Amino acid sequence: PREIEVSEPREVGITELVLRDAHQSLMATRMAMEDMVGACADIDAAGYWSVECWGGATYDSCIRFLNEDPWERLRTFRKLMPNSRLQMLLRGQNLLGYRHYNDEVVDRFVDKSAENGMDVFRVFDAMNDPRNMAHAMAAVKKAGKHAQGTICYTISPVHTVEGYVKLAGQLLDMGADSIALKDMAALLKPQPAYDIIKAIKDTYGQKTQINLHCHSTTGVTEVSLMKAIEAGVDVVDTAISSMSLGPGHNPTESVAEMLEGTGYTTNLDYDRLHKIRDHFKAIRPKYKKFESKTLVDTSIFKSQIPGGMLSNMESQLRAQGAEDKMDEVMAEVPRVRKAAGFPPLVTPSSQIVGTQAVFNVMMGEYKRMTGEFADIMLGYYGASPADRDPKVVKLAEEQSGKKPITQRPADLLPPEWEKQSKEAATLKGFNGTDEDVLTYALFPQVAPVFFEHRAEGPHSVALTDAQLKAEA
Amino acid sequence: PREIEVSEPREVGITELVLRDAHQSLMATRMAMEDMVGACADIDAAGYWSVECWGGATYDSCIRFLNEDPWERLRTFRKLMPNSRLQMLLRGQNLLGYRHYNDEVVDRFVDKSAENGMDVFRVFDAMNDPRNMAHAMAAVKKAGKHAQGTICYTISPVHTVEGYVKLAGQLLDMGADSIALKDMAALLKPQPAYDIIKAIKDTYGQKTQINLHCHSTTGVTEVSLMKAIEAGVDVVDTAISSMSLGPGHNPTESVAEMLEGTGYTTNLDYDRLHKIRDHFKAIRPKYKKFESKTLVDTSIFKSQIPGGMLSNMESQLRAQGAEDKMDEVMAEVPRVRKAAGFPPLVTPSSQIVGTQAVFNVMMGEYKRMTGEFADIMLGYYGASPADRDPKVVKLAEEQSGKKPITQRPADLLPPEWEKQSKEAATLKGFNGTDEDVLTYALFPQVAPVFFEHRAEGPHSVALTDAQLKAEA
Ligand SMILES: O=C([O-])CC(=O)C(=O)O
Ligand SMILES: O=C([O-])CC(=O)C(=O)O
Ligand SMILES: [Co+2]
Ligand SMILES: [Co+2]
Repeated sequence: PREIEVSEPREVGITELVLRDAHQSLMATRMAMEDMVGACADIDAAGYWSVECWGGATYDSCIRFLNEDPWERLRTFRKLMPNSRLQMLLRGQNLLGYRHYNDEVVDRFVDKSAENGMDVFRVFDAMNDPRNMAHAMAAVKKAGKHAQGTICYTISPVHTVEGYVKLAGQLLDMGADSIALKDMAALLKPQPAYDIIKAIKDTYGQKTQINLHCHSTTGVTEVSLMKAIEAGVDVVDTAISSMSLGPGHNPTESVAEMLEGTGYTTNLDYDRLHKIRDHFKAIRPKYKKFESKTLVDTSIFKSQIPGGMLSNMESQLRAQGAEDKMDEVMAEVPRVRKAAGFPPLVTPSSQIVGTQAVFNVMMGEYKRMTGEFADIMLGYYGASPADRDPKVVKLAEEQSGKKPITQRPADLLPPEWEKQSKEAATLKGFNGTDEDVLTYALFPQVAPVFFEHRAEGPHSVALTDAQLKAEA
Repeated sequence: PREIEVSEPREVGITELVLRDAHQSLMATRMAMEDMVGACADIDAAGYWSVECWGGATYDSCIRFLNEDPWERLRTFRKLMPNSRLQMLLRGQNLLGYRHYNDEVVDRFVDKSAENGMDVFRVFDAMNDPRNMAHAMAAVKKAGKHAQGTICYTISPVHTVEGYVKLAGQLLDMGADSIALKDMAALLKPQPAYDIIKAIKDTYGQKTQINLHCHSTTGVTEVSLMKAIEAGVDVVDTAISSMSLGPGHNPTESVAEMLEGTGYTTNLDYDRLHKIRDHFKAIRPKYKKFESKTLVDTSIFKSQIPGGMLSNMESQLRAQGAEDKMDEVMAEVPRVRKAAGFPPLVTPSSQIVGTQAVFNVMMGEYKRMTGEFADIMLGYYGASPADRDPKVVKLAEEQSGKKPITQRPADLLPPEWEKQSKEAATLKGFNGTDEDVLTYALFPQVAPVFFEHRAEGPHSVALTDAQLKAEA
């Protein structure tokens, strides 16, 4: 009489990702604001637990490609979806930028984000070092908003159910209002989803709120959602059907429909979901120039290498003739990752390990380390899940003259707001707001250009209706 | 302490659909034989329970568009995959044709199919009338092959778990070597999958072999596969990852990977699966002119109308100006189906009900019934799941002068082989084989043209490598 224990019948919450992660994963975050607003009213009345609509790569995209002010995008969504819990993805001490910042910047950014309407802050760190998440978290609590501590899921010799339960505890210990299990690479299998979700519930209590974010890259995560729901998961993330699958996510409608008769239910307005879906089915074709060309890829389960990392390393060897050695790089990546203490292979970690793998294949084993890689071995990105190869660490120290550190990298950073402020105020177009100063601090190289063109209004790099017909 | 009982740890069998249903669902059965053979050796060594590679719409496609002889395709697959159980889809008394045939034709077709290498015959009837399946089944047993009785899954007021358990019993009663639950529209939800699968096991025994065939049209069937496996399902059908999803099926690799740690396992050679996958990833782009443009559609759960039926009805109103009334037709379909005794909405049933719905919207309620629709109401397609509206039946009788029948439609059919033989032998190109006579009997209108051009060899209607680059 073999049996599985499942959570008591209950309503499961849904977080819609169409406005942020979905298009970031499917069309390089190129989705224009004018192609989104027409769906806000319906999304707002759909019945979602939260609506992910800011953060992640959208800040960069807004200013770099769309000549759009992120803060204006945030203000508009807040206005167009007044009844909803807006959600964002924030990479801890890196905020939405390229480097860790002094705490005062984190304070400023979070504060201005809450001030403009952000309700739920999913804070995460690419290395999974809770220290890098600690200040952002506190900042979110101070603004009286929902702080969601993030655990980046991954598979490696050092990652275990126990290790994740511990990390969860650390997150709760720093005031997490909830825990997000983030599986960007779709590495979370069904059984593991059930065990981890249950392990955390059994350990910290049923009251412990867990939100599961799984991409559908590998094709197995929708089954993992079911198992997570049986393990008692509180909220799962999805993407409206016309903007789903591939490197994207599981379909909202599908996740809602698959529960009928299980005892579990979602409570989303199906007719509203249908409008949201059609809205995007009409719009999506315009972005064909940015679609990925693969729907299902399970290779990562064996290679441990994500595609977005795979193609990139290829473009390096290809644009360097040694495109044949792609098999030697494939074998080198694991070794480099291990040397780095097995960090989750997500941006930036992924790029760093990828590029470094290429070097060891060509110029020889760590004969020359990038500055970024050296910074990882030396601790400037924080602590790794496992201890790093002391030998490779030493080399790094001998190739950069930098001294190893083991404490939160932000502890060494000096106040910078005043400096950033003065510098931003010298740029043509600057409007005086901290918002603008933050844009400059997060993107020194783009802020100037953006500030000068912003008055032109946001644009779109998607095909026009004209262009669509003119092709077909 | 809520709990679910799951089957004992065990190996689950997999049936690969890439060679038949996958391309029929994703690229209108246009897949050229030369684009397939290069994958046979690997598919043969993959470890699948069976390989669906013939039947369904491939016969028609081979002779109508590819100038290819189906029997030659069957002989080649048999040769290229000597170690595998080949499988086919056969629509009962209709064989792979357009009408029910006299038993002697069924005998001839099945016999020649086994003779040329077919091992597993999935026999099914669009109305789910076991009588229409009875003779084909027996014929398969006589050839000493595996007879798989099919239950076309659907949702309707008359379809219940009990109703399916009964149908299963009828299938076993006529010698079924196994039962196939076929969900062409991806209507099978997780709970129902578990209940039905278990209901049949609990009722006829664990020894009862059940094979589940779910399309991924609605996005919920991979979760249903898991539940079916927990309910004890023996074999599930999948499509190699590069030829999956959409109106197609769940990914083979994904289904294999999602089981890790559950106690269940598949035993497929992952490296072989990888070659099969790459083989088709390279080839698939050439068929872009035949792809569907939707990946996930849950609308059918509310409308009860499949897309392939939906678009067709639209092309009727569109090519007739009354494209506005598409909402009136949408409401009429349910009514017509009910009148017909709720048959599963799969070909031919779907087309018949669709077209008839259009008429009632225009010319008025059954003011004019098609001959096909009249035949359904009158019983010439067999028995319906539920009793048909006696009023609509009467009308049919008064608009066709045909008398209602309730017995197996084939009971009225006269011997025809001799007739078909003589007629086929008058065509230029005819080679004398029963195989050819069968081609003529199944496709009177095409056989002549095919026989005349066959010597040219099979062709492809897919883009060429040249054409691909010349576009991109
Ligand atoms: O999928 C995620 O949540 C991770 C993400 O977008 C990012 O790295 O910016
Ligand atoms: O999916 C199925 O098995 C049904 C099918 O192909 C057909 O109607 O020819
Ligand atoms: Co994501
Ligand atoms: Co099918």
